[PDB]
Amino acid sequence: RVQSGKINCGDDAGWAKVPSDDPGRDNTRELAKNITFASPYCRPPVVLLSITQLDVEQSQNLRVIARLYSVSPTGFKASCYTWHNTKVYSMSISWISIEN
Amino acid sequence: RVQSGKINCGDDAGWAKVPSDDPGRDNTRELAKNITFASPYCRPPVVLLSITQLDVEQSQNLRVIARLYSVSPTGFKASCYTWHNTKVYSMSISWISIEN
Amino acid sequence: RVQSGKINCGDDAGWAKVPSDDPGRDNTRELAKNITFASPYCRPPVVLLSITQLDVEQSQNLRVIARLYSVSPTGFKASCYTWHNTKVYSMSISWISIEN
Amino acid sequence: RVQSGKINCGDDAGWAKVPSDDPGRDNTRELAKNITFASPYCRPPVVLLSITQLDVEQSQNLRVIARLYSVSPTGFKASCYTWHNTKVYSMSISWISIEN
Amino acid sequence: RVQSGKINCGDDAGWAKVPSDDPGRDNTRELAKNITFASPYCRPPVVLLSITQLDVEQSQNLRVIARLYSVSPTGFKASCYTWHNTKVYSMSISWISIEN
Amino acid sequence: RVQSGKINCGDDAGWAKVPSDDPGRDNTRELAKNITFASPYCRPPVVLLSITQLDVEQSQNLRVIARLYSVSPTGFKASCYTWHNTKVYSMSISWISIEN
Ligand SMILES: *[C@@H]1O[C@H](CO)[C@@H](O)[C@H](O)[C@H]1NC(C)=O
Ligand SMILES: *[C@@H]1O[C@H](CO)[C@@H](O)[C@H](O)[C@H]1NC(C)=O
Ligand SMILES: *[C@@H]1O[C@H](CO)[C@@H](O)[C@H](O)[C@H]1NC(C)=O
Ligand SMILES: *[C@@H]1O[C@H](CO)[C@@H](O)[C@H](O)[C@H]1NC(C)=O
Ligand SMILES: *[C@@H]1O[C@H](CO)[C@@H](O)[C@H](O)[C@H]1NC(C)=O
Ligand SMILES: *[C@@H]1O[C@H](CO)[C@@H](O)[C@H](O)[C@H]1NC(C)=O
Repeated sequence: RVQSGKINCGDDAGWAKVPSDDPGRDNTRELAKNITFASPYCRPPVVLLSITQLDVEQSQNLRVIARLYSVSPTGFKASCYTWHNTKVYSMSISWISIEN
Repeated sequence: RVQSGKINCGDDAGWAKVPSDDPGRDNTRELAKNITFASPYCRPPVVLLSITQLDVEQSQNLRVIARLYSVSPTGFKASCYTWHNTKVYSMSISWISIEN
Repeated sequence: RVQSGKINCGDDAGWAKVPSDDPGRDNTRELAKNITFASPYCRPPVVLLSITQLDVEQSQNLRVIARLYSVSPTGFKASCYTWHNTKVYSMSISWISIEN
Repeated sequence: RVQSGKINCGDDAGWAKVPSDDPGRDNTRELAKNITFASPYCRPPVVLLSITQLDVEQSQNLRVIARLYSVSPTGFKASCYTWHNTKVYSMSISWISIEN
Repeated sequence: RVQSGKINCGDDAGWAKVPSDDPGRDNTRELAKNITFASPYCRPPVVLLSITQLDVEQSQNLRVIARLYSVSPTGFKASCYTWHNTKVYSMSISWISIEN
Repeated sequence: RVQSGKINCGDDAGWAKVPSDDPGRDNTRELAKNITFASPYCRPPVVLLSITQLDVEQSQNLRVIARLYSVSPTGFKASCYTWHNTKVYSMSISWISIEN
């Protein structure tokens, strides 16, 4: 079974401030999302994330991650993640899931 | 059946101006492509797009999309998509296709 | 069989200078990596690369590739690839592999 | 996609006399059936036949075939086949179908 | 996931008498077995039964079934089934299971 | 990958006498065959045997096996197997093979 989707994170004004887990990064923000598979798997599927949209301010550095936290049989937690003085106007992450 | 490929869009001087479908975007351009599968599927495969190359002018904002329009059993329409005063010297999109 | 992973290339000070294979590019650098599949395939799997992290200096152009050189049944060679006066502080490439 | 089923041919009084295609066999009879897959394939599936029931007269020889004539993407023609003075009171053929 | 196996029912002296569920059959006996998959499925697999061994008394009729009662994700109930004055010295049933 | 086939053993006059491996059986004969897959597997496929043809003398007992000896990635050894005073005029074994 193979399922796909898209996560439009949008502007980072709507993102939440989260506490840094990398000592070299501060002001870490993130639009986290809990995606739920249409047809649940039984064993957690292999998931790939892909950044398919980007709108980032040119005066400051491009700092972006498409972070994949975890994958259960039922869904997964992933996020658009930026930090420092980066400004993200728009970030979308397409994803895919395959059983095994 | 799993098939893969790469779409080298190149410079955006060669891209076509297309009419905006987002009210907040103007001067929308796009290198659209109609990809045809080597071995045709019968049911449309799940397709994932991935931006694997980028060459973008630093003086203006990074505005890029890897837009996936549609997927038939026989192929798919996707594009490199930029807008406003963004300059893209180079954009390649790797893709993958899986039956179900 | 489906396998996944992540290649953290990091800062490009640690990358090697490699000779250009594109006449229009100079000062080409690259963090090449030889990934080996946990469970070896017998026929080379289809592999997709995806840039899931980016930290790039804003004063100079964003020049990055997620280059996929080759794929054997046993593994694959891929790299984070930049050139000219681009500065990459961070680049991670998530990948996926599927038999056929 | 994998589909299964069962073909209860029953008594051979209800079977049709068909013309022999083997010179050494006469009085060839056969309960032919045209099975149609619930979910049609696109490429013809590999089909296996299996005799899972038998009720045959002991005074004469056991002559039975589970003959698989053809396989389209949409279904298949198979039959319970006996000949000479064999008497079949009952013959069921379970089958399986797999894409490829 | 595909799993296989074999059910040696042996002599029908060791089989249990079970009550007939077909009005035209009496003295119905059966060696029922509850098979459990090594690697459990999550959705019940499609199962095919196949009689791969037979030792039957020639003075009386060949009456045998390879009956497939049910299939759960975890296993299945099947049996060697005979009736009337048939004598089975030996009956083995090979089986196969496939997810979907 | 799924492959199928048929093994027509024919008359048991052409079968070889082989030494018994069951103490209760004598005069054991067998038409052994070494089948080779058209498209070789890499891991040995799961193989199911099925008797789809039978022509057996009624005056003596039906003693038949569809014996599956071994399965390599490249093929398999199986046989039509009878013993004692059983006479087999005809025995065909259909088979199927699936990767995993
Ligand atoms: C989904 O995400 C939210 C937000 O972080 C979290 O609180 C919740 O526990 C997640 N769901 C699961 C399955 O844990
Ligand atoms: C492929 O793309 C072109 C350009 O947009 C379009 O005109 C054509 O209709 C497309 N093909 C299909 C299958 O519609
Ligand atoms: C893996 O990468 C290294 C570095 O480029 C290379 O020398 C080596 O030959 C590669 N391994 C294989 C399988 O060729
Ligand atoms: C199905 O079987 C019948 C009976 O032999 C035959 O006439 C018919 O043509 C078959 N259908 C197809 C698909 O040809
Ligand atoms: C397995 O078979 C036995 C014997 O008929 C039966 O009692 C038991 O309930 C079966 N197990 C399941 C899963 O029901
Ligand atoms: C195939 O069968 C023959 C006859 O028994 C045997 O001699 C031969 O060794 C077999 N081939 C393999 C792969 O061992």
